[PDB]
Amino acid sequence: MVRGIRGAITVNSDTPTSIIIATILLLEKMLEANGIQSYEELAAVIFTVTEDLTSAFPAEAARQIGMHRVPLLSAREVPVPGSLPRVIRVLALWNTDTPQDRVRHVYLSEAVRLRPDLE
Repeated sequence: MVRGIRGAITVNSDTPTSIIIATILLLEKMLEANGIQSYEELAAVIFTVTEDLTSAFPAEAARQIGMHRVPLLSAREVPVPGSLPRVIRVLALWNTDTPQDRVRHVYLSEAVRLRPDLE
């Protein structure tokens, strides 16, 4: 059984340190919210970035905190006019029996407004 975990975070400027710092806090928050203390049961982690972020790869931040053995891949998000700018999104594929409705998803900074749970 595989369960996806979603995260999203915004940054203020397209600079390498900000992109890396934002991604670190997002990943560690996604892990802590779901009680994952080890990287061994992540099948893969996929990142997307909006078009206005280009100075650093978000996967770089994942290697920094020691995910060297976790398969990573990054891509570009769709440039919908008026959409929230400067957003890094994460999809982590987690080997777990945890039910879909019990998995915790993490949205930070201005990305709070993207939460699918809000009515």
